[PDB]
Amino acid sequence: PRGSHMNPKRIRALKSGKQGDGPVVYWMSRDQRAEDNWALLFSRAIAKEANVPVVVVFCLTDEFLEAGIRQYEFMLKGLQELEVSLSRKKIPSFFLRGDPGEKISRFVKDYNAGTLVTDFSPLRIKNQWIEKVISGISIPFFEVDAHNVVPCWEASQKHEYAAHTFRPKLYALLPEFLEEFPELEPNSVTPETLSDVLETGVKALLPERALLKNKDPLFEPWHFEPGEKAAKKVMESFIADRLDSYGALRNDPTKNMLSNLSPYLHFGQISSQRVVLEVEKAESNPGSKKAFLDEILIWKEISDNFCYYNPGYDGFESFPSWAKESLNAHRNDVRSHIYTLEEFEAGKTHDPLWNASQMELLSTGKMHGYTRMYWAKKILEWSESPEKALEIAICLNDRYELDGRDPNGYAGIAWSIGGVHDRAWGEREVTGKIRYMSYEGCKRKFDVKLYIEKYS
DNA sequence: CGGCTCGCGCA
DNA sequence: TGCGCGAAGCCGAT
Ligand SMILES: Cc1cc2nc3c(=O)[nH]c(=O)nc-3n(C[C@H](O)[C@H](O)[C@H](O)COP(=O)(O)OP(=O)(O)OC[C@H]3O[C@@H](n4cnc5c(N)ncnc54)[C@H](O)[C@@H]3O)c2cc1C
Repeated sequence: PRGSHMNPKRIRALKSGKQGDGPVVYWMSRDQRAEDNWALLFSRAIAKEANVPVVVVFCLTDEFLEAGIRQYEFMLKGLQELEVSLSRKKIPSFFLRGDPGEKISRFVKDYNAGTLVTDFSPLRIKNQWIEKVISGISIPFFEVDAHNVVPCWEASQKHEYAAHTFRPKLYALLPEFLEEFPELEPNSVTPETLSDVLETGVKALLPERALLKNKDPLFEPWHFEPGEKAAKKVMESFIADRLDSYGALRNDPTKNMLSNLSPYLHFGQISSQRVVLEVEKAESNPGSKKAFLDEILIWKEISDNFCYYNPGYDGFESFPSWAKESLNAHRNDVRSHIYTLEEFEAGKTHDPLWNASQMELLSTGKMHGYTRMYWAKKILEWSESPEKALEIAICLNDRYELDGRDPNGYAGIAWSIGGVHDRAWGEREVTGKIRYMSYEGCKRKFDVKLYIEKYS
């Protein structure tokens, strides 16, 4: 609609209709932040043109029961901060409970909303909620990509087989879509308790908590401070202290040399566009700069591409034909070990390097990026079938990772087990032509003994 | 046809 | 640790 610094390719219409006379409602789901949020900015530009206020509506679902307290507290504390941030901009935030397909349509009718705006997510349940809302509303319904630097429907029109095909496409659109962010103007016009939704939710998740032997929780909640502000300092400390050595030590789990931005990036507490803008300006190691930019741009946004064009992104059917044929041929092969879900969960395998990886996931909620590949590939090696390996890897990833339930997860798991965005390797038993990792290969890359001792 | 985000042998 | 090769199937630039 209008705005000089607003690219119209970031916004697409889910439903046409007659503009209402009420405020513009932003259905915040994925990008939980006030700054550097295209969905909140575009909602504001429309409200300014229509001479109406803009309000933010957030629907708390029953989805937190599937996960644990570690993600629930991380999200809820971030929203408590966001409530204060929007209040200073004179933007009232409403927090609802229940099915978004029923609650959002009721709010748009109760509040007499004029236009509805939401952010983009390629997940299945988001597309289901939007279709339920479309049938219930009569006002226009727009969608804005505030997560990806290049809007997902613009970067490619089909499923990308590999990164070397997606890389030229994305880097060619960077001069257009890589731009600064204008400030969020405060509202000229005017018009549940999160402290209750937090206490009610923790009392429900308390039985499912991950514990020790003498009933002491394994999760250490002091490693990552949640919120928009703390995410800014994590990115600042990375670019100043850790980015120079990122290209050389990103695969060393004994060195805390990663950006640690994924939990904030998953919940939308910081914009990846903002991080790219600051890394692009920083004068650091040219090899390290390109290595990081390939992670936050190519591999992050191609994961949205994978989920957005493959609805069965968490299933065996999404695997490439060569991988499905190979894994099918080795279904009857004898496995060296067979472990259940509970044995993987408690870290009681024969491999101490795998066990230490699970210990890092249970204690900190963020396992080092290199060991995540070794972690998932050994699940496939020591399971009944490729389907049970996929089920277990997704279950443990979504239950204990702060960045779980994310397109980066289902794409990263499909890469590990189904060879998605990968290629074929030497033929083996059980795994077939899926890329193989070994305990001995990690020994010649990093001090395995230190990583094992660090996590029992 | 050339090139893709492991293990392996050898400085 | 850093390099160069090997084993593998397929995209896509023509
Ligand atoms: C088995 C497995 C499961 C995964 N599950 C998840 C998950 O649930 N949630 C999640 O956010 N990521 C997941 N990924 C990707 C990866 O684990 C994380 O992006 C990263 O390890 C988080 O640490 P970091 O942000 O400090 O890494 P950094 O090296 O600092 O990466 C910077 C950013 O680049 C992106 N990125 C990096 N590596 C990848 C990758 N392989 N694929 C896609 N994007 C990437 C992320 O946005 C990340 O925040 C998984 C990877 C594997 C191998």
